[PDB]
Amino acid sequence: HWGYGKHNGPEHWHKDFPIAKGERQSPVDIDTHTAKYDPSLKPLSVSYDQATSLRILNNGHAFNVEFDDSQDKAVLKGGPLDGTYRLIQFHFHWGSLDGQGSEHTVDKKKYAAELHLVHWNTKYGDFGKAVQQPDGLAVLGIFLKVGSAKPGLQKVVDVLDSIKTKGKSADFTNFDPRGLLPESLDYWTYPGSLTTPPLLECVTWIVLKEPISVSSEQVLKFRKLNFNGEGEPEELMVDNWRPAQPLKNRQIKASFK
Ligand SMILES: [Zn+2]
Repeated sequence: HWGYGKHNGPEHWHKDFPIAKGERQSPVDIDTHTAKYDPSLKPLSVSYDQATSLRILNNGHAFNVEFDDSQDKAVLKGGPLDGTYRLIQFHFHWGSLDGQGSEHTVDKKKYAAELHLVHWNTKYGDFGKAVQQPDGLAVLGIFLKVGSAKPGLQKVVDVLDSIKTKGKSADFTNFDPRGLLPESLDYWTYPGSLTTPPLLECVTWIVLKEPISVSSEQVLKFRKLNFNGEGEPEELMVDNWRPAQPLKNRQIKASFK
């Protein structure tokens, strides 16, 4: 089965998933001097005030915070999107050291971690159908740098002990994802794919320019999770990031000059 190890890592995924070497794969390096400022791009519209979080799950490849997506409660609208996208889950990718961990890079610079808030397009009625369409998903990417602590992330960090191994889940109600956003909503946008198996090319990527700060202690807690199940040899959940993929015939547009 696929993973991030020496024998089942990113460079092996193409054997089981032939879309790994596709025309619009993610992540990519964001060349800030080559990105095209587009004045037709509208501001992002994030409406998370009615968000309803339910559970936190260790799925073996990261931890996911899941949300009730049965109604328009937490939606992403605006920017380069047409229609309403509902929040279904968020997760992180992080490193073994502070100098790596993000999937995206900015002028080849790696950040300590990257947060992905995953949304699906409501005209296709369920997440399962949205992943089979080219405009099916909208993912909000936010870079994490080590420096001051993020008060709004501690609730997530404190529960990691309860979901140490693959398959473990815990009740996680009343979590507000508005505590993880940066001050500015300026962003880069490009058409891409999921950064993990089945690597479907159904994502409009929205990467924020401003990163958020987390403490060494906070990111250290992420590094104590396990890829393995309970009663199995301990393999620390670290370096769960896919390296940059070629841009090919794609243009990165920026919302700011
Ligand atoms: Zn991700």
